[PDB]
Amino acid sequence: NPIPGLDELGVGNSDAAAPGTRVIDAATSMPRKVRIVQINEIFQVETDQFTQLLDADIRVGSEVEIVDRDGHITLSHNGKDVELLDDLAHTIRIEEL
Repeated sequence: NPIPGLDELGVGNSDAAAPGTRVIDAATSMPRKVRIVQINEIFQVETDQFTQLLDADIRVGSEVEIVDRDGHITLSHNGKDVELLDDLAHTIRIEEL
């Protein structure tokens, strides 16, 4: 790309570019601290053992955090951790606490 680039972008800030990060994009090498803000699911049919997470009386993992595990992804809540699945981990909209 020899030509230069445009510059009509406004508001950049650092990270946080949209209300939603899925309980997986927030998980980093270290167990930071995030939270889910929407566990909606317009999937024509997607549940599996995950139904347990929804039946755990929690939803949107409330305020907690995750810990990517090389392909796997676990969730850590204030006094409670769970092991979801990277498959559905990319559905609910979550963010940082």
